[PDB]
Amino acid sequence: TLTTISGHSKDNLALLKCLQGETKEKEFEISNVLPNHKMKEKLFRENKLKIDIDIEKDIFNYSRKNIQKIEFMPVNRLISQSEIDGIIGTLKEVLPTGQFTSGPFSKKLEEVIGDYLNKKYVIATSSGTDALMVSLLSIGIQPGDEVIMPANSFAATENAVLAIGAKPVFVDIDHKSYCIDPLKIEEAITQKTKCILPVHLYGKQCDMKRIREIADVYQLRIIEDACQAIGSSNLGEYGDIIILSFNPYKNFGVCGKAGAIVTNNENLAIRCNQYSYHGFEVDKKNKKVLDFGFNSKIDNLQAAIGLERIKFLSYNNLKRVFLAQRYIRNLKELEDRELIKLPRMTEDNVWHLFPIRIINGRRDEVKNKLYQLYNIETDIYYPVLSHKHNTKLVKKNYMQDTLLNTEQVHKEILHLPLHPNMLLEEQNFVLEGLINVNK
Amino acid sequence: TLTTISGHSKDNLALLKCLQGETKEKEFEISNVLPNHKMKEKLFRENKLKIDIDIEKDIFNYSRKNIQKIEFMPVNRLISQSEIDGIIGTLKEVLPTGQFTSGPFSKKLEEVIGDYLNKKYVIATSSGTDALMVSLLSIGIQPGDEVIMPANSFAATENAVLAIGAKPVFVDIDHKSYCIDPLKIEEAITQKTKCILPVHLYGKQCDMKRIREIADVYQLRIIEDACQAIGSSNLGEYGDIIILSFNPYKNFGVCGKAGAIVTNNENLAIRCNQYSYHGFEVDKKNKKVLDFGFNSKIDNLQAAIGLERIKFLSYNNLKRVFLAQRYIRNLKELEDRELIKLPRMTEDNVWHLFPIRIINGRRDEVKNKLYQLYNIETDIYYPVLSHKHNTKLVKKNYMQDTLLNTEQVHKEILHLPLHPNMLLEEQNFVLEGLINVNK
Amino acid sequence: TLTTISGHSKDNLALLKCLQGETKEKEFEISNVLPNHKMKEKLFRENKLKIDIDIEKDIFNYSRKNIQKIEFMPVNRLISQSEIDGIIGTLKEVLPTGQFTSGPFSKKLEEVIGDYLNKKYVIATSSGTDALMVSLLSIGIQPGDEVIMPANSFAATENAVLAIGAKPVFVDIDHKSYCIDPLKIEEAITQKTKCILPVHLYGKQCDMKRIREIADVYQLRIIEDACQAIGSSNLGEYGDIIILSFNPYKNFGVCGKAGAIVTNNENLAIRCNQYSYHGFEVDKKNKKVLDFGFNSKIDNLQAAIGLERIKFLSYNNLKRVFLAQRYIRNLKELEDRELIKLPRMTEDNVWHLFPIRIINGRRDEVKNKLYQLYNIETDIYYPVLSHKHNTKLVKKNYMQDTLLNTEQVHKEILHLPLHPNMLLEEQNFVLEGLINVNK
Amino acid sequence: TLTTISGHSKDNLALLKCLQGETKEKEFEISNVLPNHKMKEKLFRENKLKIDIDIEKDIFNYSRKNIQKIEFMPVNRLISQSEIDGIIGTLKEVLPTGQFTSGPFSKKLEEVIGDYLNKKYVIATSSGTDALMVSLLSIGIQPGDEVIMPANSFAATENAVLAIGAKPVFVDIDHKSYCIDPLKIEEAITQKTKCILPVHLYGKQCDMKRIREIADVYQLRIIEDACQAIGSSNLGEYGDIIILSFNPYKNFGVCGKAGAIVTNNENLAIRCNQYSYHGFEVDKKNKKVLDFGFNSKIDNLQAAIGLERIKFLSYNNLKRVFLAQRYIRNLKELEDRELIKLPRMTEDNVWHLFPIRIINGRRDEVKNKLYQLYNIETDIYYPVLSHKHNTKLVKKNYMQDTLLNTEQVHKEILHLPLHPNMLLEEQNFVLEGLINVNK
Ligand SMILES: Cc1ncc(COP(=O)(O)O)c(/C=N/[C@@H]2[C@@H](O)[C@@H](O)O[C@H](COP(=O)(O)O)[C@H]2O)c1O
Ligand SMILES: Cc1ncc(COP(=O)(O)O)c(/C=N/[C@@H]2[C@@H](O)[C@@H](O)O[C@H](COP(=O)(O)O)[C@H]2O)c1O
Ligand SMILES: Cc1ncc(COP(=O)(O)O)c(/C=N/[C@@H]2[C@@H](O)[C@@H](O)O[C@H](COP(=O)(O)O)[C@H]2O)c1O
Ligand SMILES: Cc1ncc(COP(=O)(O)O)c(/C=N/[C@@H]2[C@@H](O)[C@@H](O)O[C@H](COP(=O)(O)O)[C@H]2O)c1O
Ligand code: NA
Ligand code: NA
Repeated sequence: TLTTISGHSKDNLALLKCLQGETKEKEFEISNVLPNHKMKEKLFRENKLKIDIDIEKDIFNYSRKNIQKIEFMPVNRLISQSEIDGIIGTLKEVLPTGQFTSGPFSKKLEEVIGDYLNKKYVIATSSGTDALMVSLLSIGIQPGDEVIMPANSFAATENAVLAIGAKPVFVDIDHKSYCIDPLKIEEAITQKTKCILPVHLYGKQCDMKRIREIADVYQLRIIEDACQAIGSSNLGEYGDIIILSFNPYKNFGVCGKAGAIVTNNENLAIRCNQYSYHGFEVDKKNKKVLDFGFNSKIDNLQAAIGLERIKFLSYNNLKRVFLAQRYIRNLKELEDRELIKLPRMTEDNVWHLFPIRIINGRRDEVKNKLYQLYNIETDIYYPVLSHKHNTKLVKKNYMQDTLLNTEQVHKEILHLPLHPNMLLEEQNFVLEGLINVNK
Repeated sequence: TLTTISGHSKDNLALLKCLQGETKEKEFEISNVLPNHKMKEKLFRENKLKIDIDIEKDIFNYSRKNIQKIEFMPVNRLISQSEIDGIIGTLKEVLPTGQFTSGPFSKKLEEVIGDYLNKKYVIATSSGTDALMVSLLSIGIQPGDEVIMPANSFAATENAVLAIGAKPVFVDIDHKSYCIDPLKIEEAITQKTKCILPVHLYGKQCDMKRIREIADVYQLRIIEDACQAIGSSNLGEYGDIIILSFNPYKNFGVCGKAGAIVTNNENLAIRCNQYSYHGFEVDKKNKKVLDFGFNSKIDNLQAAIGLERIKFLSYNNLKRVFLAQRYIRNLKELEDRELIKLPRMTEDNVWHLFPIRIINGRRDEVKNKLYQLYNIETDIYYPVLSHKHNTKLVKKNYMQDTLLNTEQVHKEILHLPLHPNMLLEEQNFVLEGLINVNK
Repeated sequence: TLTTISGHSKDNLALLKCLQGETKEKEFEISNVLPNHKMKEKLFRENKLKIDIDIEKDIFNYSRKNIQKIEFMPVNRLISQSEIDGIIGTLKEVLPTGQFTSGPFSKKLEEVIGDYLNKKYVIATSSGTDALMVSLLSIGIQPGDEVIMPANSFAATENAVLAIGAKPVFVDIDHKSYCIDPLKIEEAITQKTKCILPVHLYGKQCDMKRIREIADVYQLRIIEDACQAIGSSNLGEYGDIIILSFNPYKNFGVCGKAGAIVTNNENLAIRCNQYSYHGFEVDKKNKKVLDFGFNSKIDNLQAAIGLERIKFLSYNNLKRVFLAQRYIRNLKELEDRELIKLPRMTEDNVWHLFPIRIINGRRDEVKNKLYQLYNIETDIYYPVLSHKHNTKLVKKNYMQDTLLNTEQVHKEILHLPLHPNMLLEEQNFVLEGLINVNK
Repeated sequence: TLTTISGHSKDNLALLKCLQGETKEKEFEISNVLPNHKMKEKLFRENKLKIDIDIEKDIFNYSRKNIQKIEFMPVNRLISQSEIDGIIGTLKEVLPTGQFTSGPFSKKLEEVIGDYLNKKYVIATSSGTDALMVSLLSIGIQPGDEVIMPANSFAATENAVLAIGAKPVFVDIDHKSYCIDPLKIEEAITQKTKCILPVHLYGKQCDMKRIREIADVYQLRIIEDACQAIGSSNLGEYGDIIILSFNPYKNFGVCGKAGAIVTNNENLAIRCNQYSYHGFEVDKKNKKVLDFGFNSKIDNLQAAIGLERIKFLSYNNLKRVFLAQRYIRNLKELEDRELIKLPRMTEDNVWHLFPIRIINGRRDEVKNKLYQLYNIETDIYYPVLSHKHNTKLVKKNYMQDTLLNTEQVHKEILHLPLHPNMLLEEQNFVLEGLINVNK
């Protein structure tokens, strides 16, 4: 039996189970899309999987290194020499052209992203925040319009709504995935609601079928904040517009800020294109057709960088899945003792961030001791809920919000270091620290 | 007498006069600031002016090259090999740090810009448009507030006002500089005015002393749109906030989008710093103190590129001034014949764009024949005035606006090719075509 | 314990042992001297050793590249693109100065070399041969004086002695290191002896403590030919003068001919400076104080090139040690079988060349079959001993010389390809041919 | 009548007389040899002399510049940006080859030089000094042999003879050209004399006819020191070997040290080739056929530089002749008043240095006042005669030497700044100082 690896999360998990022998029924080929470039070079020979693949030594370079300390996300580790070499070579081609803002590599990256997402229209933007603001204006959001969203995302999700004058309406998360609870959304719908803005937090997709069911009944749009979820299988099937970020810390990043708007909806795509560049008619600069717009297309220079770095996407995502499975398998004893709750392996998760829950009040102690006693940095994404910031807006509009689940989970969440060029020895050091602090 | 070349417009003009023998007892030294680095290596030795400089042959590489056509702004010509080699060098240093968005080059570029503008506080941003939006919010603009501005700037100026819900109030330009007429500002002030937004159009400064007199009487803020005017002597002396753009077409540009907010006002600088980065407290990521903000700081990668390219700013500004003077001197007869109006040489102008006025209704014919008969591209920055776009906003709010001078000048203006890597042979081709089409 | 990497032989061996995990709980910082520039960039982060270094994959770029032949020293492989980019950068600074022979980079390189060798005085010369000629004059060599030296060096060593009219007196090598046998020196001393000229052949130091013991008894000077040994720890400790070569094939080279004279002795340094420039008093051009001299200082241009290329010296020397250790370890079975003798790993060797001995008279067969059958070039440095040339000098003076060890070793020696930009795949191709030809 | 400009001194004088209108009946073409490249590009169109040549403005960029001070030979002025651009261009092709000592550009430069000199054999060397020493060894000079030479050359001439153990025998110069008096040579021949070493001092050729007549009678070689005289018509007609220097201050220089041996004598040329590289058989490295040799071939990198710089030779020599004529015409009055003696214009002089004689004891006064009062540097090439250095050799061997005309001339000689990129305003400043100090 034969699977063609598409570069997305489902097939990465299927390949991993093959690499580990949890399966032997299956043979693999790999498609020639750009996000598969590195995986194909590293793990395949003549479109056949190499026979002698040692995940520990060949993919993670395991060599019994002695570790002294763990930073959560050392940004030098997120880019490889291979990537740098490719970036320098492409920039030697782009720089003499003098096209750094407008240019032909933006269109190419838009097409690559459009193929990878199976979506007809892509507008590459100067950031995921800008993509979200432009997308909200394209569906007609006016000041005072309400947008339903969770309260545990990065500040950008709420800020894009606020920047255009609209009003966040917070809904509680579910009990299993850190995502907006579909069963709480309907009761928060008012005559002012226009949009549901679910977040695929930490790289895990929301239950989009149920959210679409509700949005159709209420004739609401869905804009999906997928800034942490590139590569997740079937991303965007039910959404009107899907928002990506290509910030450098994302699973796929450029070398600066960038993002994208993705849709099948031609009218919405056209309005996005106009809003993202000053309100001008597309291809008629200086001639406004919308009342205003932003200076929010991607830079040609970053698009060219991104066409190099996206070559590593499926492979780095495969490394993330392996790391996550290792945390799950090696921390299971702490969950069986009912000290922590672990994520479960699912076929949609791309493991941008790896959350655990430390229960019965111990989270701060565990995080503090990991750092002070074992020199392990862990982090909390994010440290303040949307309805709890020290702001005039919160004091004026959000003091009556209670989000029971979100608030309880927030007292328990802790993120563990997980990034694709981490060493297995580094993960072992984290694993030993977590076990030892819970003894 | 001994003068230090500071890298700004006044000293560049004095240097040009000395190179050309219009002043005699003049020694020069060159200040060792980054924007002078190229001028110091090309024209100075032992901190004195080289004796053997020939402007036409050494600065413009005149060779009697044969020219067959002229493009207005071929973007490959705006960056030199020397700049490219330096940009590859600094990319090799920045890329392995993995610092692409936040980073240390952003702070250094802010310090360089603060030194060159003699201002205490600089927030480097993701574009000049973003700089303008943030600055407007920093002075307290709320939806419905009015901003007094001209109607002949690039769309970005009005768009920044509109995107935060404010209302442009358009005032006519003066009769001599394409800038907002100070004598028409006061009658446009209402209870809703919060800011005057003069634009230093084409590289020429507005009459800021008069505008400040009015602003002080009405206790109004001034935000100066200086996106075209970097290098202009005494820029900002009377402004609360100055906006710069480092778009690649500007007199100084990076290799993508960027800009800056410059101020001596610490309160405004702090608010700018918070609104440019999600409303977070300064250095307190994910902890909001303002109600929202944007994702609008410069990319560290672009700051590094800008620290390399700004080395060319004073030298490129000097080449622009010489080109401008050459147009003025060689087209004098067409003005004496009352066919065109020429700019005047002034100490503040950095000649981002070179406007002439074709009078007696001939502008369209001169533009079209220059291209179709003489193979010379000219342009009109900008083709539609702010109150004349076919937008809902204009149809609803601006149909009674009459800006007599702006509208009359708009029928006569034409921009001639002017960019610092032009050949004098290319400028000669322009000049001959302008003379011939006006026989 | 913390060790500062100095960039010399001994600390490179300690660093390689740490990287390979032959020591534990060694931490490293790196000295900020110019010869360590590349090693600091590539291997350290915040003045600590990077945790994620994989020698084969990151330092040698191993990719299982297919190899079909091996050349011994392809000169295009001795210089990297990084070096070229830096050389072009510094040529852009030096060329407009017009300073190409005399100039300030020569001084800077003399200071760098003096700091690296821990010596007070450095005269940078036009070649190592010139450095040795000048040095011999500086210690007072007159025509007819004898200089004790080995017979297995490059011809330059004997040529410098002969060019000033002095007489080589050849002494046999020891049985373990290719270097002059200290126990054979005293018997060759006559009333004419003025200098002992040991050669640190192939990168390995001679036994300088014992040679100094003899020299002191007989009031002899020692000039050390260290032209192959830059970076060897404690070089020069017992020598009056040390000679270096910066020819492009050395462990550190420029892009042309250059070398240096290094000494703590101010009298000799002054006389070297005088003889290396026409016999002129120091800084007194055209005014002789010595009877004559040569035109033998370094070119300023080569000195500037040297300041760029030397940045790679410690890293390239580290790579050479790894390559040497891999030959020793992978060829051990052939020494066990009594087919070959291998060098030992020692803290002083910088591995400019990698000698083995092929015993039982098989050297010529193995060399020829490695080439003809296996497409591997090896070489013999040097093919003719000093007393065995068909020259009038040899036929008149050296026909009674018997140098038993030198002659026997000369029948067995064979150099294997070894240069820092070799691939490990290329070294594997050499290893396989050597194993195979000795089946 | 039609002349084809060959690039040598005679045709340059002819061409100068045409550019000035002192000849009417003469048409010019120019040959396509490398030393004519810049003159052909600058002054010709389709192998015809440009109609419109203004020597002052087109060749000297005369622009009524205001001069403050004169340095005798500022080395930054000896290289043009055109040359620098070409040098960077050729090194971008040379550096990746890794051929920096041995290489193919050396052979090309030898071929260009042999054609320019009309000689069959050229050995490009690491300096002129090295060329001279190798040449003397090639004709069989042994320690104690005598070499007849003048006492007023650069120290290299005598040093090369001394360095190999031979004995300079000084002969007085003539009354008209600073060159060895042929009428005083024969009286200095002893049974030890082996060679006459005339020097083409300051760019002026010695009377080689009468010298060759003497050498034939006595079976002596002639080695001509032409290190200052490249471009001189009919150079080397009568000499066995002609020495060149390509030092960067010469009329043609590289960017470092280099020179050449030029001969028609194949036996000498072969011996020179061997002595210049360690005594090895040609194309048989490491196999000595001579007793010793040097490391004295040109660097391939310098040969590549020289192929770019020699493009400017004929044009720069033309500039020198104009400057020299201009000094002669404008100082004529001082010679008429019997205060100075001036050179006369001749067809062989390439004007490397411009000598005058200040008579009646005033030379020191004029030199000192020119510098103290007028900030004009002049110089004396050379400050000490060969038999007057305070060296042990002079005390032992040359105290009896009296060279009447040399010594008298030496009391009178002063050199005036002359280099091709000098400005005519600079030369005017020198002229004015010279007149004003002599009234
Ligand atoms: C769910 C979601 N929606 C929307 C967005 C907005 O996506 P941009 O507008 O493309 O960032 C984000 C972005 N999040 C990261 C953030 O997690 C942190 O690492 O900090 C970086 C910023 O860190 P630096 O400023 O140091 O790059 C942010 O990019 C996001 O995560
Ligand atoms: C007065 C003023 N205020 C404000 C602004 C806004 O400054 P950013 O936000 O930094 O651009 C500008 C910018 N203007 C140029 C525009 O002239 C044209 O060339 O088009 C480019 C855009 O061309 P590309 O998209 O091809 O870069 C613009 O950058 C400006 O000129
Ligand atoms: C021990 C000793 N002392 C003294 C010397 C003299 O050091 P320079 O005078 O600096 O070379 C040397 C030099 N040796 C090399 C030689 O090994 C060979 O590769 O050939 C090149 C010559 O090769 P090319 O001419 O192709 O560069 C020589 O540089 C030397 O090795
Ligand atoms: C007649 C004659 N023979 C022979 C020679 C020997 O020619 P190389 O061996 O090629 O120089 C020379 C050279 N002379 C100059 C000297 O004039 C002065 O400018 O000083 C420079 C040195 O100045 P720098 O060291 O600063 O380069 C010397 O090169 C020479 O002139
Ligand atoms: Na933006
Ligand atoms: Na030499």
